[PDB]
Amino acid sequence: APKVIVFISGSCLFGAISRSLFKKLPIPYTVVLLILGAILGVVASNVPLVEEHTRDVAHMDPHVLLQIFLPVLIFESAFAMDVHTFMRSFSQVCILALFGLVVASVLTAVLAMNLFNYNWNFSEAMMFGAIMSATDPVAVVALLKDLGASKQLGTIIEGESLLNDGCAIVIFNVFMKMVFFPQLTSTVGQNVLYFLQVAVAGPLWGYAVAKVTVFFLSHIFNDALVEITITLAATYLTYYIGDIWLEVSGVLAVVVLGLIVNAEKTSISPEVEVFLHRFWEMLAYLANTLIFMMVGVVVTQKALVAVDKMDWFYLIILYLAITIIRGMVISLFSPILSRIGYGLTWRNAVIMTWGGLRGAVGLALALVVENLAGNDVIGSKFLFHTAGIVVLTLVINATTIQTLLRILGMSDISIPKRLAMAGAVRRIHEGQNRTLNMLKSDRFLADADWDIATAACEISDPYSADELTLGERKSVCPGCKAMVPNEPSPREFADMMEEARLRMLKAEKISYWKQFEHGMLAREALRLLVQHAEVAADEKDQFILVDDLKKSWQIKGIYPWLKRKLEDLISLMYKICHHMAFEVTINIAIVLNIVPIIMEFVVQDKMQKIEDALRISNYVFFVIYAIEAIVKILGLGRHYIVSHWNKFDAFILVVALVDIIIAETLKVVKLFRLLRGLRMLRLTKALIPKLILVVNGKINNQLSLGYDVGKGYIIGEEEVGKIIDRMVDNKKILRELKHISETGRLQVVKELGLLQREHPGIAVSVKTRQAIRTILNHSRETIHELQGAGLLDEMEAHKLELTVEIKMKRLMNAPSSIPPPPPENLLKNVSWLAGDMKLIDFIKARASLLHFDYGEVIVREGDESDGLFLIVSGLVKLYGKVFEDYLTVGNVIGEMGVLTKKPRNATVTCETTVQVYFITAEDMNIAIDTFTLYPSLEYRLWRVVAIRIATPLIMEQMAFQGWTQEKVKLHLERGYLVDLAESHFQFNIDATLEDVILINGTAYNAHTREEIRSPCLISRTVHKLTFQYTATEEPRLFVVRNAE
Repeated sequence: APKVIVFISGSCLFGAISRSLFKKLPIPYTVVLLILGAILGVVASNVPLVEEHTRDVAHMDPHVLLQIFLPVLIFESAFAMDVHTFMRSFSQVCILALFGLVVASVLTAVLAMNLFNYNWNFSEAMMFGAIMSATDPVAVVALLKDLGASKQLGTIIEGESLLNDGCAIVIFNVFMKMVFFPQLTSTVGQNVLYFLQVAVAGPLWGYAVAKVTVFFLSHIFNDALVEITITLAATYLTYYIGDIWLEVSGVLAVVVLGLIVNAEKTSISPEVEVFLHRFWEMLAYLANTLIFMMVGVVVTQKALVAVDKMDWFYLIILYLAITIIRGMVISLFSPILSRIGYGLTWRNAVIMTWGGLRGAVGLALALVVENLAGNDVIGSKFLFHTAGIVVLTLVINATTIQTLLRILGMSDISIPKRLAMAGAVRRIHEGQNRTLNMLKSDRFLADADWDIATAACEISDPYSADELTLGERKSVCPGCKAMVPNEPSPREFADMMEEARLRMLKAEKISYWKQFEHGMLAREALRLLVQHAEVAADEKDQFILVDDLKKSWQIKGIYPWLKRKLEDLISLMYKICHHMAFEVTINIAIVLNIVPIIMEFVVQDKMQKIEDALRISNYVFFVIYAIEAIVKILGLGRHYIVSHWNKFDAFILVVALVDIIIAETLKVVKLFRLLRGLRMLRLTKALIPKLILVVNGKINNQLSLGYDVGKGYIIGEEEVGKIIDRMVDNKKILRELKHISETGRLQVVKELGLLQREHPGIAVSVKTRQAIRTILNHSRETIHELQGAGLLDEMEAHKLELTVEIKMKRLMNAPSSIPPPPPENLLKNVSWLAGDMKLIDFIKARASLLHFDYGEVIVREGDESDGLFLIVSGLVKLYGKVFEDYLTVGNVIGEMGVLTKKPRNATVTCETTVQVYFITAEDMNIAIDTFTLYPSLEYRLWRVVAIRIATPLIMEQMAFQGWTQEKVKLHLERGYLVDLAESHFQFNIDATLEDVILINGTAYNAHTREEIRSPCLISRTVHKLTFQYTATEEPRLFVVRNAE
């Protein structure tokens, strides 16, 4: 019967009791876990049964203790990190953690040698410094995440803690191998090779197994437990193989593996992602509880038998000197840390000095020192000093860091956050009052006690020179709360401009959050957009600019250069070799000759009759490479004569002929050069396009982030320009804000068009991914609203949700560069050319491809409409009278001009080399007259231009109801044009009509009270409409029926 199960269950129960009882106290639960472990240890020192239990558990081997507890803690520290904010400040975190750990371990070693009465040498003192310098702050990270601002400081602290733990265990292992278990001597070259092996092949092995784990997780669908077990087994196998088999630092491998797995969380399903987060947090909690209980037991059983008053004095002096040393390290690295993009202030420096909480890592290292030392007192001193430092740092640093965050002014709630929380609390209270008044007039819920219900449903406000600032901010508000007419003053004009800028920035932040909440923006795109908005909100008169937003879609770097260099590197015997199976066959021959190459290498290293005379000359060089691949498939002319890859293939075959004449002579260095050169050239020829695919994936990720940021800014500017009239009262400030917003919109649109033109195929791939993701999200919304209406039960809706989740996961594993379609495929995929194939054939026969270079004008402002222009290449600029817009590939120019037979509105000029499909107006009229079915060309063209001309009216009228542009377009897509010729050219507005827009022509309404001539949405006061049939008008209206 295992007593370890009893001890683990008792430690879990004690940790649960410690977490439950100490919710309100500022003392952490780990300190009272240590106290309970000490009580259990002295009980075990008295009672023999508890002695048996704690003897078979707490007297554990060091190696199994490390191999069990270190991977869980290290992987959870790496996996709980916010990896985007960590990698944005990776250089500062890395230099601070590495150099501060090195110099703090050196200073702690010097302090221990000069202070402690034990005659420790430099290596044991460096082991002591490596144990002491490892910090594990979790309460500081939780407090920094909870207390509003300084969100980047918590990420700095957590990343520095992760790298500090990893490199501290690395240097601890180095000095433990110097002191305790071996005593072997070596030369300087072997020491350099060992340091290089550890500090390089730790992260390299972690990166390799992390890429293998990401590739395995990317191809698992509808299987959560396989993903969870693959993550846990990958972590444990990485640490075990690295630490034992490869003799490398396994801790850095788990650090790199956790950082990469947290980086690539898109390969994991979201339910599996949140389960992995909760599961690894639970595992780290259990590991911390077990470590602290075992440490308390062994401290009060063995480490407390050798301690004097001088030991407690040295513990107090060690705590003070550790705090002073960490503060001096941060103070000496403050200018170097200040010259990064995120420079530390003095308050953040004091917080990071006082945030040095030693945790379970140093306790585990002291435990393995105590078990490794044996009967010597050095491990007892190590364990006692580490336990005292952990207790003192936890209690004093946690309580005084709560007090210090209160004192230093880093815990105050900001005024917009306070206002938003107060408004949310007021809205929740009003909703609860309306719900209570609804429930008080109910049938069943009328005898219920309402005092208890009002006491229970009482969610309140969490937040309960500053007064002068709040009074001034409330003073710059000439709103509806005070009705005094006046005239603008210049200082009042500056205050109104500042207030309008603040309202514009706040509404842009609201629009970005609305885009994120509807599954349109990405997480990192939303974070970057709100970061730019909150940066612009802190300056004097700076709006959210274009120059600081261009850095998101800066595709330039080493990756386009690598893409260009690799695509320049690679660009009836011909009929036989074109079958794309001969290359696969010879690559199979290469990969099956790779293993006897390794066999020949290891056999020549060792020297079975020499593995049967070296596999009889390696199967006579694989029958001289399958008779030189059947003499290069009997030879092929200039195709073999011009390729340099075929030239070193010829070099490989004549080197094989040199091997043949060597066998005729029957050298080892010649054979080694033969096999190495053959395998490296023939592997490089095959591994070039995989590097092309990797480079395409990296450019695809950067382009996806940049396109998401640009599209989010464009949609946010459109929403904030459609809600700008309510918030801004003065005309001049409104016009200035609209002017700067439209210039920013034009610049971002032109930049995104040129970004699409730079890399065509990758832009096509990311647009395809965004379109498929939007279609699947709307399908998921349809499934959810079908399930919520009761028309579909839970199991069938869950089957459909599993189907669309499998489709989304396979969309995540998309090709990174879809090749661009031909212009015939773009002419096929027009919105009004989607259905009818005969109309596709007629338009394709009647089209004409035209080439326009830079600077040429496609169409004028004043000339009559001569036809359409479907853009299949390049970017154009539409300048009209001031209407400015940039159109890209896929847009059609002149649809309403060729429908209404009107002169054009804008001049179309080229920004790049532009290819367009010019369908003539006569050809469009012939195609309109020929195709007159129930979906007709007139109906489809007028539906497309009706959607295009009716979305800004609906977005303007329903801006205050919280409708986005996507919801407005999806609501408008359910509509239909009314054939007015059937119903005597008069239409009646019924109650089923949700929104009715008149698209073209003039119309008369109600009892001929007035005339609605302009294209605009018809108001609710109109009951009936009458239409006239006149010359060159053709009145058309677009109605949308309600949901039936």
